[PDB]
Amino acid sequence: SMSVKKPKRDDSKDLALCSMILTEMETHEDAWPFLLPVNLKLVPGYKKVIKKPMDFSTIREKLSSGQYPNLETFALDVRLVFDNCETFNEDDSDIGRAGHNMRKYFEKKWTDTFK
Repeated sequence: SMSVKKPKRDDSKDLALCSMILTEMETHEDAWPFLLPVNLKLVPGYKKVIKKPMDFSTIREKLSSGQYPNLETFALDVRLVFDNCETFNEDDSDIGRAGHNMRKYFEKKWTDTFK
């Protein structure tokens, strides 16, 4: 509350560390469904169904241009990528499997870097 603060957690490396995680997600062999925005002209149903499209290249541009206020807003966009994937793709599909794999990969790196 006013003039009452928990001890200050060092957040000065968070930007660099989120960048590193994102590089690791970009270079994973199962990243290919997620590297670029879904083409809304060429994928019927996407535009109407997926209210907030998100992809690694959009996260990278937001990250590089100071559009994440803190590391939690960064995590919320990464998770959005996978939540969108689960919304639109059957679990038993190459893309559906890719999303589950990448979400696992991300959640481990997140825990190990920050928790």
